[PDB]
Amino acid sequence: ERIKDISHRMSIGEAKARRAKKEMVEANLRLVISIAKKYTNRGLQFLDLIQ
DNA sequence: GCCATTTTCGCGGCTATTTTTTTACTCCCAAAGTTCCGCTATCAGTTAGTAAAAT
Repeated sequence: ERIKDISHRMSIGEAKARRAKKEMVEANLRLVISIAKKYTNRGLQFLDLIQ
């Protein structure tokens, strides 16, 4: 019972942190693009710089 | 649901001989793996010397 409770609490915490981190990343994708716009034509393509 | 019209896809001669191209750009630090010089030590090859043999 105790290990099951600990596992459920840990899984919930990791899921919540992962969701929040995903929200932040999806919000700032546009900042990533704005930064990567300035390093084109240096051997890498635009999408590689974005990733 | 067939009849026509618009959209891709692939093609357009053979041999020679003369000749390179070119934009775009942080830094620092600590930690880790690699190299370059120097020394050692062993083995194998080469060479000098001397005895053994033959004339």
